[PDB]
Amino acid sequence: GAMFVPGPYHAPEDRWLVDLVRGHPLAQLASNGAGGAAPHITHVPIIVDPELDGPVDRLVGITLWGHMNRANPHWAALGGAANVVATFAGPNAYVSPAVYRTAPAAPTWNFTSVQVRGELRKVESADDTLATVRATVAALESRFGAGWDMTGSLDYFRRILPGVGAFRLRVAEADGMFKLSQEQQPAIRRRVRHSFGGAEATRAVAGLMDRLP
Amino acid sequence: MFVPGPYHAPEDRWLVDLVRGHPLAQLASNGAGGAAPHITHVPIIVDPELDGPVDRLVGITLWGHMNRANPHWAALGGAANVVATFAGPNAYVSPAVYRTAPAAPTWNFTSVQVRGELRKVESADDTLATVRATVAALESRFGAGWDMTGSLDYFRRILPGVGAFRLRVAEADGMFKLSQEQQPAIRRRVRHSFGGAEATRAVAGLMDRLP
Ligand code: HEM
Ligand code: HEM
Ligand SMILES: N[C@@H](CCCNO)C(=O)O
Repeated sequence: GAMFVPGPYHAPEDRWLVDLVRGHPLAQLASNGAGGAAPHITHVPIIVDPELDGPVDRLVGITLWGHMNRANPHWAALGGAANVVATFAGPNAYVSPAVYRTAPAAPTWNFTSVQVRGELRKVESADDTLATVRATVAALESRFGAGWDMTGSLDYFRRILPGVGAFRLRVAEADGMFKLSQEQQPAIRRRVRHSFGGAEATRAVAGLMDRLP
Repeated sequence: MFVPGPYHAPEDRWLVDLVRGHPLAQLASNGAGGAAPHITHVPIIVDPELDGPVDRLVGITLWGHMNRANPHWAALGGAANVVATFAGPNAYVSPAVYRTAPAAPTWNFTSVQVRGELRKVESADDTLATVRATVAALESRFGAGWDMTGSLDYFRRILPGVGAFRLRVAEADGMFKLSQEQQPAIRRRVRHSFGGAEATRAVAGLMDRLP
């Protein structure tokens, strides 16, 4: 694959990858830099095709929707059909060997990531640009927000729309890192799960550890 | 890295503070033949031999490692121009918090992007120096007083799989997107709403520290 994920760190099910994309829509969008420059990286909001009905169990084959600032050089750098990766970063925590209570050991960092790759297609119609930002509000306000109603701002969205660079990303490949102590003996994995259960900052990691088979 | 004027850190030390607080970077390099970039989550620290306040990232060497069997290691080759992105506290901003109209939602977030040449460490001594300073820095900040002494032999036994590296920072940019574009009373309402739950207090924390 285009992402290195050791055997024990594969998600139980394809659905875990879709879940992380929905949970952490603020992706890092990467494309090659010009003439041996470092990749361009932009934090961009990205959602699953809102027109999708049926349960979404796999990212491969679906289109993702996103936007960025047109004034961002990254926008002009993407040219035409640019091959890109968007990386989505889920729950994560430092793992002290103190938690293991074993010797010898080394520390690690438990973390979740999804990398999707395919060709970014820019949206140049204002109708499709407006669809992108309205679809994003509907998906993010419901999951992360405080019941705000976009209705009073629909004209405003249109009155500020030129700055938006909207895009579509057909997922050619999807890889998921779920690094959640699978490499450890079960009694040690229990100790990490129970440690992470004891603080809010680490509880989401404990929640994924608890759903592993 | 594109950073709008209002989202610049007040001081260079904020970029250093974010790197220190958020060491699991996304290391990116160019994909061969117009392919998408390679991306690896790697632990990166400030040069542990820097004694005295580290105020600026430009001019300084970052230490990291990854898996040698990771194909990203082979694709780096020697003298690759890389970006390492550190991601700090972040929270979705509901315009319900603004109590104004009209409005659009955003996402407050912190990133540091560093760029320069990645040099691969080959030296056994420099490779073991890298994972021990990584234990020293991260266990201090994130750990529970764990003593690596009893495990140094074990470090040495697994060391051959370590691909350790040095990143000379040529460029460092920091996004501190923290509602600075909003009027003062709105920034105040946002900071207040983030104050009252753990998921968001770290963002309220940085919004406090803005002048
Ligand atoms: C619903 C959640 C939303 C989030 C999380 C969000 C996030 C972002 C981010 C991170 C950028 C900067 C990308 C870059 O650096 O290149 C951006 C740019 C932009 N967004 Fe959105 N966005 C949202 C909704 C909207 C809506 C509803 C509008 C309405 C038109 C909008 C208009 C813009 C504009 C004009 C820009 C260009 C830069 C600027 O003028 O601020 N956004 N958005
Ligand atoms: C203290 C915190 C540490 C963290 C957060 C950490 C993190 C990581 C990560 C994320 C990778 C995978 C990179 C990739 O996917 O290519 C990795 C690989 C590796 N690290 Fe570390 N590391 C730490 C300390 C150490 C220590 C002390 C050793 C001792 C020798 C070590 C040995 C390795 C080895 C051998 C690999 C190759 C991957 C493997 O064998 O699974 N690490 N490390
Ligand atoms: N994967 C290692 C952990 C050491 C730090 N990172 O590799 C191991 O279990 O040997």
